[PDB]
Amino acid sequence: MNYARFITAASAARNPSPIRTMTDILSRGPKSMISLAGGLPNPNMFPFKTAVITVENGKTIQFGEEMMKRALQYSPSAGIPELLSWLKQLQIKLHNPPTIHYPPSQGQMDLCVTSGSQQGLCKVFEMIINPGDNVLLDEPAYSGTLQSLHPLGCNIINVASDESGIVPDSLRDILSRWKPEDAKNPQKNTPKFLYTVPNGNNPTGNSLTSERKKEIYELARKYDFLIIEDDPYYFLQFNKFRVPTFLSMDVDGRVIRADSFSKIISSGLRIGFLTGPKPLIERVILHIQVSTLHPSTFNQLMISQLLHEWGEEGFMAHVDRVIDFYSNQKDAILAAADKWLTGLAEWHVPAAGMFLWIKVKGINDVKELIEEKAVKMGVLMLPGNAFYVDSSAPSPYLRASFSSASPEQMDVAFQVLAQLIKESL
Amino acid sequence: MNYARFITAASAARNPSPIRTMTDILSRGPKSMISLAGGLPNPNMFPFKTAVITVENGKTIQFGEEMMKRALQYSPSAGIPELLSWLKQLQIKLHNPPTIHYPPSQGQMDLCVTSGSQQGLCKVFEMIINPGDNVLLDEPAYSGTLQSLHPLGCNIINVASDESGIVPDSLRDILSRWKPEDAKNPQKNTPKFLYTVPNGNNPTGNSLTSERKKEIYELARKYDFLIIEDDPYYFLQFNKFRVPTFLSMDVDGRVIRADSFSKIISSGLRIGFLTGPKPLIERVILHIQVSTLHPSTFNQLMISQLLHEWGEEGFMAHVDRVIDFYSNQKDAILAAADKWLTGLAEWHVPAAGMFLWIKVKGINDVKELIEEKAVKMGVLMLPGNAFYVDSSAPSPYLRASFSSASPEQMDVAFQVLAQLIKESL
Ligand SMILES: O=C(O)[C@@H](Cc1ccccc1)N1C(=O)c2cc(Cl)c(Cl)cc2C1=O
Repeated sequence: MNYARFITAASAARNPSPIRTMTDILSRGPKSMISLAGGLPNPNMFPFKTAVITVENGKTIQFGEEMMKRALQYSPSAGIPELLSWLKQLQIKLHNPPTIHYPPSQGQMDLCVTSGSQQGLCKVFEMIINPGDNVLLDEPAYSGTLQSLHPLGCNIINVASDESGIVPDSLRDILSRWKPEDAKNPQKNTPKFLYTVPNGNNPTGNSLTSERKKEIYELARKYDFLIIEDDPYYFLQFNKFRVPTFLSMDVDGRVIRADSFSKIISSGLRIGFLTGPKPLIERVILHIQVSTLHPSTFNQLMISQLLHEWGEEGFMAHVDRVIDFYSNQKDAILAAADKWLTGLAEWHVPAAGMFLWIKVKGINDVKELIEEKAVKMGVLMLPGNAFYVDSSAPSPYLRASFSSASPEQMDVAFQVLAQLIKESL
Repeated sequence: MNYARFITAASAARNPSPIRTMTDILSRGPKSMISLAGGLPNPNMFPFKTAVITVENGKTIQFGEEMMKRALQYSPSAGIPELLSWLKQLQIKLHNPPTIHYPPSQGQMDLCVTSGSQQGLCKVFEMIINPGDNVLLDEPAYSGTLQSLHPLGCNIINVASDESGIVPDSLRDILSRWKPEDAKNPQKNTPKFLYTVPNGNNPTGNSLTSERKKEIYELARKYDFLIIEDDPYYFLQFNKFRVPTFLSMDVDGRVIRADSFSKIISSGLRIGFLTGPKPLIERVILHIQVSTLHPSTFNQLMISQLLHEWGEEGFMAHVDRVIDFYSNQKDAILAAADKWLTGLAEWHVPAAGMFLWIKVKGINDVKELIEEKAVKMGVLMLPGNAFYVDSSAPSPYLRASFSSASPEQMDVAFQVLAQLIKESL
C-alpha cells in the first residue's frame, strides 16, 4: 500500500538510465526517419554470424544472420519482450495473481528477467535494507542468501521451522514484540520483510503447506511486511499437486517472487525472473540499468524460442520429465539411507528439490567427521554449519545431494558414512 | 598502498560465498573420491545438447556434448580459467602493468570477467563511495555513469576538459583545496578517485594525451586517490599507435581499469573485464558472488574459443578492421558536417569511438530544436543535456552517431539540421 516504506534513500534516488529515447521514437515513427541519436555499436562488425543449437524433445534452434545480429546487440533492461510476454502468461496460468489488473502504484504485477534469480534477490535486498533493519527468515537457509544479507547490516531474526516449513506460531510470537501500528512509525523498526524458500529448502528439503502460507500472509498484512518468495525449486515438486504460492494469494501486492530456470533448463545461461509489485520491480530495473544493463540477449533468445516452440504444454511436459528423474533419485537415496543409516541418523522425506538433510545421532558436530575422516575414505557430504547465520556453531547435520549419483554410488557412499559414525561414537 | 581507505564498511564485511569447497578438493584429489557435497543441478536434464556457431574470418566453433554441458552449468565468479589467462596475457602485452608481480596486499594485478564492463564499474563505485564522499570526473560524461553515481550520495566535482581530455592544470587547481597529507585524514574528505573515459569520450569524442596522463597520474599519487580508467573505446582509436594507458604507468597500484568487448565483439553477450589491485578486485568478486554469481558460461566459452583460435594476432587483425570501418564513417560524417554546417556549428574531430559532438551557434538550448522541430522533419540527434550532472541546464550541443548511417543518410540528416538551425536563428 505504501511502497516508500520498503525503499532505501539510495534506491529511491535512482532515475532512468541509458539506451533511452533512441529505439522507441524510432520504433513507432516513419521508416524514413534518420536517427544519429543512438549509442548502439554497428553489429555487422561482430564476428559470430550464425548459430545452430540442437534440442532434445524440441525443434532445433537456428539464429540466422539477422537473428544473430539481434542476439549480439543490446536489449531492454527488463528482458526481451517476447520472453516477458510468455513468462507473464505463465505466471497468470500457474498463480493467477490477484494483482494483474491493479493500478501500477498499488502493486500491479510486473516482471523483470534477471541474470539469474539470485541477481534479482540481491537487488531486492539492497533496495529494502538499511543498517539495523529487522528481517525474518528460517534457518537453515541457502548460504548465498546469508552471505548476501550479512554485509547489509540487518538483524536476521530466526523464525522456527519444522518439516512443514516456517511455523506460524513462532512467527506470531516474534511479531508480538511490536504493535501493528508500529509499522507506520519507523522508530522501533518493525520487520521489513520475511524471506523463505517455500519448496525444497536448501539444505533441508522441506516445503511449506498451503494452510501455513495463508496464516503467514495474514500476519504479513497485519504487521505490513513484505514476503520475498525465493522459489527456485518450484518446478521440482514431487507431490501430485503444487502447493499454491504466496504470489497466488497476494491481494495486497506485498509479495516479491523469484523464479529460476537454473535447476531445470540451465544454470550457466544465468536467467531467472522476478514477479512483483510494479513500484518495487521498477527500483530493481533501475539498478540493473546501471549494472549489467540487461541479461544476455543471446541466452534469452535461446530460451524464448525453446519455450515458444514447446508452448505451455511442452514446458510443463519438460518439468514432469525433470520431476520424474529427481523423484526417482530421491527414492534411491532414501533407500540407501534406510539401508545403511541404522538408527545412526534421522531424516525427513524431501518434498521437492535435490537435497537430503541427515541428522547424525550421538555427535555434536560432524564437520570434523567429514572434512577429516570421510575425505580420505573417498566420500564427501556437506556439513550443515554453512547454512546458519552463526556458521561457527556445531552442527550434527549433513546435506546429501541426490541430483547426480547413481544407486551404486549412493550405496557405497552411505556404507562409508555408516562406518564412520559407528567408529566415532 | 592503504586499500582499506577505499573500501566501505559493507564491502569490507563481505565473506567468500557459494560453489566453494566442492569442485576444488575434487579438482585435485583422486578420481575414486565420491562427493555428495556438491550443489550442482544435473546438466543432463538441460534441453540444449550441441551448438555450431559460424565465425567470419575464423574456424567455426562447435560445442559437442560435453562442452555444451559445461556451457550450461555454473562456473567461477571471476570467470572461466582459460578466458582469465588469455586476457591476463593480453593485458601484459598491451599495458605491461608495473604491478604484475607485486605482493597482493600492495596491488598485485588481478582480473575479473564481468557481465558487461558496466557491472564492474558499478560495483567499484559501490565498493568505494560513502555519502558525502568527493569524486572527480570530467563532464560531459556517459549518462550511465552519472545515473550510477547519483544515488550513492557523492559530490561530483567537475574537472575541466578540452579537445585533449582532462586539463591537468584544472585538476591541480581543484586539488589545491586540500593539502596532500589531508589524504591520511578522512575528516575533510579528499577525493576518493578520479573517473574518466580516456579514449573517445561519450559524447565528445575527445581523447587524453600521453603527457597529460602522466601529469594526472602524478597528482593521483600526490593526493593519494584512485584512478578509474573506463576505457570501452580503447580498441577504437583512429591513430596508428595507441596512447599508453593509466594502467601501463601504475607503479603504485592505484588504477582500476575497465575493458569491454561491447563495442568490437558483442554488446549483447554482456562480457567485460576489470584489471586492478587484487585487494580491490576481490571485493568486486565477492559482490558478484551474491549477485550474478558469474558471467554466462556459454557466452564466455564462445568468446574464449574465438580468442584462442584467433590468437592475439587474429584479435588485433579484427580490431584493425573495425577501426578502419569506424574511421571511414568518421571521415564521412565530418564531410556531411563540413558541407551543411556552414559556420552554423562547431565541432572537433573525434579521436576514437563512434560519436561526433556538435555545438550549434547562436542557440542556447537545442533540445527544443530537435525533440520538436527535427523529429517531424524525420531526423533525430541526441541533445547533450543528458551528459551533465545537471541535465536541466540548457545545452547547445548535439551528439551524432556515425556507427551505422550511410553517407546518403548523413547528407540528408545534416541538410535538415542546417535548415532548422538557419530558420531557428
Ligand atoms: O550456485 C548455486 O546457486 C547453487 C547451485 C545449486 C543447484 C541445484 C541445487 C542447489 C544448488 N549452489 C548452492 O545453493 C550451494 C550451496 C552451498 Cl553450501 C554450496 Cl558449498 C554450493 C552451492 C551451489 O553451487
